[PDB]
Amino acid sequence: LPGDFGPPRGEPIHAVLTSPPLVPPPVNRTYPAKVIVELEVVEKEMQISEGVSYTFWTFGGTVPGSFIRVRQGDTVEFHLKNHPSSKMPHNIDLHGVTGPGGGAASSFTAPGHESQFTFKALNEGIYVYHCATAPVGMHIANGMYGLILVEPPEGLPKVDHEYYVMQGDFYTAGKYREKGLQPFDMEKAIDERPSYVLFNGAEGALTGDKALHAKVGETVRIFVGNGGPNLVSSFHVIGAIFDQVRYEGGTNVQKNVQTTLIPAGGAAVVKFTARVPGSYVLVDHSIFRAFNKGAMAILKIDGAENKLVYSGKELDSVYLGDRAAPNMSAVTKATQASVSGTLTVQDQVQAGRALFAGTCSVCHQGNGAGLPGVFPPLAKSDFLAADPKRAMNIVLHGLNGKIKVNGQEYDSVMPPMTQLNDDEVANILTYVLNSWDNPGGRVSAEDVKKVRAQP
Amino acid sequence: LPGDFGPPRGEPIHAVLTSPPLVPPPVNRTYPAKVIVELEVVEKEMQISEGVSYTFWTFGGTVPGSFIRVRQGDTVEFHLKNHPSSKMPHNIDLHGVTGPGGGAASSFTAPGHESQFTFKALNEGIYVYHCATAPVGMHIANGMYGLILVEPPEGLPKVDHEYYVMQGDFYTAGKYREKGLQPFDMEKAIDERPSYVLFNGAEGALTGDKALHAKVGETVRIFVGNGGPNLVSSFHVIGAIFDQVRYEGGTNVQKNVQTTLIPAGGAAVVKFTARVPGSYVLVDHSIFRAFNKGAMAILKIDGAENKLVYSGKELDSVYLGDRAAPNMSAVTKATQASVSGTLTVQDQVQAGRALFAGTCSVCHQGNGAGLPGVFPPLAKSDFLAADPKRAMNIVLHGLNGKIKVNGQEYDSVMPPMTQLNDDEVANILTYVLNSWDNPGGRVSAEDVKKVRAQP
Amino acid sequence: LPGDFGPPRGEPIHAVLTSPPLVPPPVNRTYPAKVIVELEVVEKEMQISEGVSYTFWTFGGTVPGSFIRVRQGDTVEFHLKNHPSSKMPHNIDLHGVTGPGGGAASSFTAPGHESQFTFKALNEGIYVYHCATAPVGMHIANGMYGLILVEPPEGLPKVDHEYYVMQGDFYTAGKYREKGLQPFDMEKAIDERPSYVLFNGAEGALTGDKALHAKVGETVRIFVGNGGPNLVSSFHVIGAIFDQVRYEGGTNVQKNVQTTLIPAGGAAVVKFTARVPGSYVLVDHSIFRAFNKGAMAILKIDGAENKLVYSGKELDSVYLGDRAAPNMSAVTKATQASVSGTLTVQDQVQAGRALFAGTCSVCHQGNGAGLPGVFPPLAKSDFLAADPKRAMNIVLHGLNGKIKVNGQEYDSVMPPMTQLNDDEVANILTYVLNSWDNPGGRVSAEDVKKVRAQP
Ligand code: HEC
Ligand code: HEC
Ligand code: HEC
Ligand SMILES: [Cu+2]
Ligand SMILES: [Cu+2]
Ligand SMILES: [Cu+2]
Repeated sequence: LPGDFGPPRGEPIHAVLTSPPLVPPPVNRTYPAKVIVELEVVEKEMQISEGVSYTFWTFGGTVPGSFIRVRQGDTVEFHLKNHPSSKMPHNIDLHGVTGPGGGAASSFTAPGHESQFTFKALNEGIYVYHCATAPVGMHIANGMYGLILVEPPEGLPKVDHEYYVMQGDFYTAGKYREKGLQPFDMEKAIDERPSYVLFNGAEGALTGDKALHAKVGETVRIFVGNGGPNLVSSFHVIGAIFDQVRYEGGTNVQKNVQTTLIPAGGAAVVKFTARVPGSYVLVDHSIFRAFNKGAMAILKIDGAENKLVYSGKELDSVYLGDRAAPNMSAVTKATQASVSGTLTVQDQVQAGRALFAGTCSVCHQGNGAGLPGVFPPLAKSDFLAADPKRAMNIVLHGLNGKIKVNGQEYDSVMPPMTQLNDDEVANILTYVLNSWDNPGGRVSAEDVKKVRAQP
Repeated sequence: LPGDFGPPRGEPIHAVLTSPPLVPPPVNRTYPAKVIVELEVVEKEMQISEGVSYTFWTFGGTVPGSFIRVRQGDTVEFHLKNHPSSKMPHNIDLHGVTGPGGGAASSFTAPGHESQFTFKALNEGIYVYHCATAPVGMHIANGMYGLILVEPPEGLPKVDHEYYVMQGDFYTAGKYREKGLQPFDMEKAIDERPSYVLFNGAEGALTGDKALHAKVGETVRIFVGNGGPNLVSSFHVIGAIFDQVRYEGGTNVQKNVQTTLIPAGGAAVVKFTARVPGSYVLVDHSIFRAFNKGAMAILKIDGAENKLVYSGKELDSVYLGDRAAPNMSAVTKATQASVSGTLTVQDQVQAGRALFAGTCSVCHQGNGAGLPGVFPPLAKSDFLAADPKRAMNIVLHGLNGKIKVNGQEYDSVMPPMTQLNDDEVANILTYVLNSWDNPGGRVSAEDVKKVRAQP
Repeated sequence: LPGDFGPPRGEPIHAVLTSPPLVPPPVNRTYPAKVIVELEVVEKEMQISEGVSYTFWTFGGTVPGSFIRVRQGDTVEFHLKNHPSSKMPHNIDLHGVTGPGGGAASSFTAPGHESQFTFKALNEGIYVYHCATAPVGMHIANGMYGLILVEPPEGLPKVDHEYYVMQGDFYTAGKYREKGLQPFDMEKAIDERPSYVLFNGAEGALTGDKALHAKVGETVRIFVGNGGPNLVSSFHVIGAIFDQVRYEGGTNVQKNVQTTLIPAGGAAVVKFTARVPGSYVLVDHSIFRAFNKGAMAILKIDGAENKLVYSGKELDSVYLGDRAAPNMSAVTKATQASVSGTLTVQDQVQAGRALFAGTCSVCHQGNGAGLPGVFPPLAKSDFLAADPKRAMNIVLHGLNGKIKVNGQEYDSVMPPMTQLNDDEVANILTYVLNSWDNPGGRVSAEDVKKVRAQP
């Protein structure tokens, strides 16, 4: 058979698995081994977005699952354990396995049990693994996917950094950024209408202070999976080009491309060389996914500028929106305080500050000053202070026509922003009221609910 | 011109067309010929799923249409006939034809008529053909697509088996598995929301006793089309790898890939080598299509196990669900009996048995025993017998919280299964009631309709 | 760095930009230059379809934006100006730029202002540029995308024609062909449900008298972009094959393919050789886009027939529908007349004539004669004249069963055509009434609204 280098030699190796976005070290090995893999399924609530909880089903406690790294020709003894707290049974299908179900039948595992099967890794490449338990779509949509790398016998070329990034589409009963513990929504899933499309299982998993890092000059390899369940990723890097893209274990390698399609359940290895400092955005270039549903990740490059290659500034909230900042933890706090019944004005102000970036500042500015005659000010705005209910209606329904603000005429259009949730509108408005010599006070989510319901 | 090998020589050849999943034999020919192709359009009702009828519009009585096999450089005389029973006019656009419409204008054919045009096959490759009659989307969605192979002059490499598989997306007024003659739904089609996504024009067309077959060691070529009309297939083989994938007549060939995107109206040739016995699943790896809408087909490999490559078991209902069995003909029977007004308890029991596999057995087991403390039993269940209306509500709406069943406490979650149709719920429950020393009786679809309608 | 050929030499060059579907001439240059690009954003209403207006946001007054053509190694000084009449701020992200945001942060530009940044063009290839201003999806969906070509240092191979074609998906509050100024619809956009999918920013932008042109024998290069924001194009040429397809600046080139996937925000260069005369259709082969939402463009080839390659006729309304004609300007006129309150019978007749092609003529014929016993006549139809309200209901709801028309029995099915708008139905019926010795008179959109509303 291809990839057959004999029986395993040396000692049995207990595989070291890593959580995203990190990868285990190169196998660095000239002989085939028996590799023992132990993976445990855990079902648990985590934050899919700030103040938004979801019950994930995970291989190893993360979405995506633990990264597994072996060598072509290895004999893999795969142990799957299903944690006693689990409610569902689970199993695994690994792409790149040669045999029925990729492991599915022999890895079937009830809560509190363990299963094992053995396989030879005949096929070199980067491969998706996922759960394979009826209803399969439900399991994958709850986060049951990861990557396994089968290295070529001589290993991969050395690089300065290796990272692990995995897209997934998610289906919540609530709309995007609607707070609370969100159930899985089977209707949306059957219709291929995700509420969130994410890298590494949460909004902002790889933005701000959780960005990936490298330096000018260094090479970076990214192992990129698409767990689906349903979407095909127009996978793209903003501001750069991939030196190489290779799908699965495929013999073809594409070079110098910026945009590449990754099928549902597909995987690729991309190589990137850092040339100038700043933030490079990994996105699904089906744009509403990247900018309205959470499908963005940051590779942040540090080092000397090169004005002869690029004279411009680092990314900011104009493009990246509220993810230009280090985090939006103020939103989490304000949500937790709402639940507990201890929500203060300052909680709301801090949450609104986080949310105002991009969403409002793109026209009104970060300091609320506007641009005279073009964008009216929110700083010390007579128009705002004059009527706070009207301000709620402007955010929800937009505004057009001639207005006067601080003694100057505006005649333009503010688009409606109806997708904002009640709490986001309330927090943003509360931030504005308490900034820039505005009169203070607060707007509550419940005030916004009433205005939204009014015909 | 390219692919020009002179005028046709020898005798005129009447092309031998085959129905899916089979392919005509290699042309096996060193000279260009005049090839006469006769294809007849037939409009007819067939089963798109068990007890679910659809009026298909077909090239040659099948979906996909008859496979056409010629040699590059051949002069093809194409005859299209539209059966007198047809209500619509039809025509053909063949990909790989050099000329306006791929044949569309000259092949326009009213019911009871015949058309012909001639073309030279300049372009080697595997190509989609489809109907090209306004409204074009309606025709293609009713099943009017197939494949034509233009062999290279020396022919393709010899293999042990050649098969013909074609994906399509379908748009019914009813939901998935909703019984009866289902009309075409233009709204769903415009929205790209298929109710079914199928290989070879029906659920289970290529599963169970209709699987494709080969033996360990043999090579298999599959001609894979995507008729659409709308979907792009993340085409994938579970448990194996494609040695080669080649799109259309393209010069590039990809090797050792498991997952490949096939555009709407695209076609590929995949090669597969059987290495270990068992069932290999062809799927659209946009998962809800493969596991909720019918997009799965089986290549079943027979021969000696090889425990050094793979130690595990054959696929079963955990992964494949109700398609692990040879067929679900009991469902067809129970549906026909409902229509006729002769539905017996045993009809329902047999239909429910077919439907219980995967759908319920994944947690409750095939024998209904459950797993003590984890999954409650349906076998001899006091809880079930205690209240059959409640059992209907559990299937539709799920169940959580503490319960007692046969003197043991359970505290878990059964997800709702609201996508099940009234008859499926009724048949499944009737099967359960009449198995495992349960008290018998029956649930009717109409009982389930009332429970579903209750607020 | 790669693509570094030294500092700019010679004189500064002011880049010549072209509107679609044309391309600037080859740079024809052996040395790196400083190239100055000046692009102005204009927001304006244009016809997205006949009698249907949309407020586009454009780079240079067109959708797609002005084509930019430079050489690898050039130093580009990019000036973006935002026209004083603009309501929104805008910026640019150019694919192929090496640096954060592809230009986004430094090109941020308020109405009435100008920005500039400089970059070196290190990466050869065809690249999308688009606006990058929060909310990014809204800007791109309003038409803010184009192509930039970075030529290899030796330039591209000479061809006879070079054209510029760009797909986009659009989201209107109204349905397809619903008349009036249509607002942008954020809900449809988030859901990836376009109302229109177009080449070059309008239905018929490249059909009829606006087709692209070449002659038998000539080679044609097309620069093909997919601006999205959301859709992946199954990009296909009907009746031909691409000699070459190359994505972005990629080293891989595919040859002899007819169907190719272009990611959202991707771009390709296709080469085509004209072999026989007639109309070749560029489509997104997700069929409902091409035939129900406007995703078709025509390359019309003139020259001698070659009956040995293809014996058939030129494309007509059977396949192309109402776009087989030179234009549908009568529809624009009738819509303008409705708005002004001067709509005459002849306005309606001419608009209905344009709309009847394909939509009705495929079965009833262009002369309304039908086919005796198979398709009943609309020419001098007693059945039509007998009841005009019934005729309205037939178009909206279809017709089946036995009928008699001009003394002959028909027993067939006319499908419903409910997606037709009130004005289209009214105009079509008014055309029929006033043709072929029918009794004349007229149907108004308001008559059709009442019939449509009746239960
Ligand atoms: C894309 C531009 C844009 C965005 C984004 C935007 N605005 Fe505005 N906003 C405007 C314009 C323009 C007006 C004035 C409209 C007119 O002339 O009729 C306006 C008016 C207003 C007003 C009333 C006038 C004033 O200055 O007091 C308020 C309050 C306001 N915006 C708040 C917000 C808030 C809060 C956000 C975000 C949640 C936001 N806007 C987002 C452009 C924008
Ligand atoms: C994924 C797991 C799973 C699937 C699939 C599933 N069940 Fe259950 N089912 C359970 C669990 C767990 C409970 C107990 C819930 C609790 O503890 O509150 C349950 C409870 C029930 C009960 C009530 C308790 C009993 O044992 O009598 C019935 C009846 C039942 N299921 C029938 C079905 C039927 C019929 C199907 C399929 C149509 C099905 N279930 C599918 C997990 C499942
Ligand atoms: C795909 C076929 C097809 C298309 C498209 C179609 N028709 Fe028909 N039409 C028919 C058939 C068949 C009947 C007769 C149905 C029957 O036998 O019950 C019919 C019947 C009618 C009738 C009533 C009988 C008569 O001859 O007067 C009218 C009026 C009519 N069509 C108008 C139209 C108009 C207007 C259009 C387009 C807007 C249209 N049809 C599109 C096939 C078609
Ligand atoms: Cu699972
Ligand atoms: Cu047809
Ligand atoms: Cu813009």
